[PDB]
Amino acid sequence: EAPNQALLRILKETEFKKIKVLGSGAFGTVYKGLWIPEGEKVKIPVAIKELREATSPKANKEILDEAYVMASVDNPHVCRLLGICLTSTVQLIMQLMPFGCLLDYVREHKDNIGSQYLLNWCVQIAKGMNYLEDRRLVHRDLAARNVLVKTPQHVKITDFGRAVPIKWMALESILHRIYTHQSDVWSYGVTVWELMTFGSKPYDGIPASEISSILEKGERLPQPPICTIDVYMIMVKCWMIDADSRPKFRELIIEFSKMARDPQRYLVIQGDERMHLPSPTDSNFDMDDVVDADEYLI
Ligand SMILES: CC1(C)OCc2c(Nc3n[nH]c4c(Cl)cccc34)nc(-c3cn[nH]c3)nc21
Repeated sequence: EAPNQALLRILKETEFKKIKVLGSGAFGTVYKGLWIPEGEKVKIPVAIKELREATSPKANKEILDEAYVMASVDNPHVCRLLGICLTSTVQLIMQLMPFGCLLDYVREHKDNIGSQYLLNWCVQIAKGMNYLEDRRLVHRDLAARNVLVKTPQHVKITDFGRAVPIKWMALESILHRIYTHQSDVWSYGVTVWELMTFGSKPYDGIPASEISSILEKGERLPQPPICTIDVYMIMVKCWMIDADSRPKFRELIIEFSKMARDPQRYLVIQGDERMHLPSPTDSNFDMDDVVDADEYLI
């Protein structure tokens, strides 16, 4: 097939500064930083990832496989790699998404998330997913935790650089380890459910081993209180046994876009209209010569 002509950018350690830790886990440590190129008179807000501390040959392999996938994509609703740093332990550089992941965002800002935002996010996620489809790239781990927030009005898919989350998996994935663009549609349905419930845990309390039987019986995730039969029907469609019967991401873009034009007709949120999230007003944004990675291209 088509040669992958993507450019792998190597960044000098002296060109970027680590400000603070955003998160620390099994993957290692993620830092909030600033990338100051050569003498370009620009300061790019970045996120720097590093393999904890130790350097084992197999760990570097796994982080370079992520760099490969991340550098191979370019879409407004998909997270991209800015570059790699070849220190003792390899470092991944990517654009800073100041509001963190969507799952934490909806849990922490539920009292100000209106129907417009929820529906716009659904369009945005489907658009990224449709790009991943056009590029023949299957996510395998789509969930609200794997959707980063640039601005509350702009979200981007991440962690597709995996190519077990049973409660987000399609039936063919659990039983036969089948991962397709249609199995990502099921995971998308669970992601929408996560947003609509304002970050609730799917099948909370129920063990992972029982999920297979629950799904095979015909039981699915409940109708979120704010969901009209219109939105919920779409979620239900994503959770069908027949993968070809499930909607396509281009169908999901259209359907959610139709709904986003009259958001109060499709999502009933009490207190909606009087709700507002941080937007480019007063204090949305050193801080001199700062430019976003989306506007900086060499
Ligand atoms: C702390 C939290 C929310 O958890 C983990 C993680 C993460 N993981 C990454 N995955 N891939 C990355 C690359 Cl290539 C570079 C830098 C970070 C990552 N990335 C971010 C992030 C923030 N702004 N932009 C990316 N945030 C998080």
